[PDB]
Amino acid sequence: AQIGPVTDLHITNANISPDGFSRPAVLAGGTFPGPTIAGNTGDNFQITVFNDLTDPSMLTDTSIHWHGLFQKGTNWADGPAFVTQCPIITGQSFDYNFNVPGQAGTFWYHSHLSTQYCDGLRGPFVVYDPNDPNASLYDVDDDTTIITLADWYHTLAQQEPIGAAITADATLINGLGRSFTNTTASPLSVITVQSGKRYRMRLVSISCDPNYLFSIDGHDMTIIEVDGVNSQQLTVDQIQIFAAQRYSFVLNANQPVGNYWIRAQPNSGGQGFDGGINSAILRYEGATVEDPTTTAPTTFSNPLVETDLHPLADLGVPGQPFRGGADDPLVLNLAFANGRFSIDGVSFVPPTVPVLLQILSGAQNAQDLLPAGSVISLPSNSVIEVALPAGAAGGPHPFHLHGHNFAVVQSANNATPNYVNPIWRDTVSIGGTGDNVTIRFTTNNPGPWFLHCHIDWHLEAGFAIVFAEDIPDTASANPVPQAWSDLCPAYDQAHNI
Ligand SMILES: *[C@@H]1O[C@H](CO)[C@@H](O[C@@H]2O[C@H](CO)[C@@H](O)[C@H](O)[C@H]2NC(C)=O)[C@H](O)[C@H]1NC(C)=O
Ligand SMILES: *[C@@H]1O[C@H](CO)[C@@H](O[C@@H]2O[C@H](CO)[C@@H](O)[C@H](O)[C@H]2NC(C)=O)[C@H](O)[C@H]1NC(C)=O
Ligand SMILES: [Cu+2]
Ligand SMILES: [Cu+2]
Ligand SMILES: [Cu+2]
Ligand SMILES: [Cu+2]
Repeated sequence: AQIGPVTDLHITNANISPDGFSRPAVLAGGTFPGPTIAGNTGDNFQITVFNDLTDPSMLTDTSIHWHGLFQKGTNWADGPAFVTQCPIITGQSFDYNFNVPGQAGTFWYHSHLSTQYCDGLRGPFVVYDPNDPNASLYDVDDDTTIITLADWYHTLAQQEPIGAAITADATLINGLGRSFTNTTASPLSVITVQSGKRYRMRLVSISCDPNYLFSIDGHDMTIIEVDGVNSQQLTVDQIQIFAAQRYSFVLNANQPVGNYWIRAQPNSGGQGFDGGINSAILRYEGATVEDPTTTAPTTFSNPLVETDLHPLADLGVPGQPFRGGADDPLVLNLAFANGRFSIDGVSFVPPTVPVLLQILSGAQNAQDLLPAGSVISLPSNSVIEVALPAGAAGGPHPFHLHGHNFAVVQSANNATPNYVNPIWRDTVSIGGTGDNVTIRFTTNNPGPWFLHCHIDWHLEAGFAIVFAEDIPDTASANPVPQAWSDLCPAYDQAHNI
């Protein structure tokens, strides 16, 4: 069952074996992935998170972010550790009490402390629309139509050795899949459909790192939502999905009753499908209980290309139709060297005092805010443009902005900008060497909003900045509850800070 919009959520340690290999984990709701948190557009969510963690090898503190939810007036509930809060300590709980006006779509939640989400604290978050403009395109949309794609590691996140390459050991689809090495025939996930019906499949990348080439043998996929934003229908036969992105697609159960492979090929780790790695099963009701015998094509006919997506609504693009045609046009220098990432020459290292608390205590320019050089002010009620030219090692980097979605004025692998009708989304691949992926948004949400690469290993290695949006109005806009004010004193006492 789905939980929410008002629910407790306990964070625990447990052993799991999603690929047949047992290791300890950090879990929400006792499962990997965590349970789906759900409600309707405009609802009040009150997620009371109970930190019951005891194993220090995966950190006993925690903090949870609600990815893609704008948190307008509730910046204190956003979750990134040392940006909007101090972590919750073990044996304590905290009510993330917020509303979701004006949003409906497919989201997710995850730890936002260190690399802890990799250790298991990740799950879907769905905001349904009772009046969805896409409702007539499908028959079924429920917990059985959510498809999560996850990387899974045998080595614990905190225990990944400094200086060795990090790759995953299994792809997990709906929490199950097989290991790339020492492969055993552990159970695969089954997604069940009925011949003749149409399904809103909600595809969620909960990845810590790889992008996936997602397909379903014999089928095609009609995209209707991108990172929470309704799209015009776009039919594809493969989706390259980067860390933290979401798509809804209509699956028409229009093939013969049978079994079909579901494929999710990561860009690192095991290549191919030998032994059933990188695989799940689409099973029609009435099919034999057996593995598919289908194959992929050598070449996909209609892969997703980001510039083909367009909003369902008339969203346009703010600003003027040329580079730099914004009130605050920025170009970030994104670099990597010697194990650390940097933005405009500064590698992100989380501060002792969360950025929001520094602002509430009266620090009112961004040059005043710690970490020095990592916090950039944005003016209120202004069009912002951010060019994110690629080239830094470890790409392609999926950049994500908290508090906002954005127009993707320029996409990967295509030098032509689109000032007319590009898709809006919240996580975008910045592409390859020489690219100039560029985003635009308007500043109508006071507070400090993290901008970072969503490859968690890269965030940990410093690939982030904070946009302190409308510093002057942050305090008035974001009244804080006592429990939030209590977090940093409790954390600092527990840690002798
Ligand atoms: C990406 O686009 C930005 C603009 O959105 C380019 O920024 C210009 O950079 C040159 C130096 O390279 C400056 O003289 C300009 O002031 C910048 N802004 C403009 C023209 O609006 C940037 O060069 C582009 N980067 C790449 C790699 O293509
Ligand atoms: C590269 O990106 C551009 C801009 O998004 C794409 O150009 C659009 O193409 C559509 C479809 O033919 C036209 O309706 C638009 O008028 C174009 N807009 C602009 C600003 O040129 C282009 O299709 C993309 N290239 C590829 C190969 O997909
Ligand atoms: Cu996220
Ligand atoms: Cu986010
Ligand atoms: Cu990255
Ligand atoms: Cu983040």
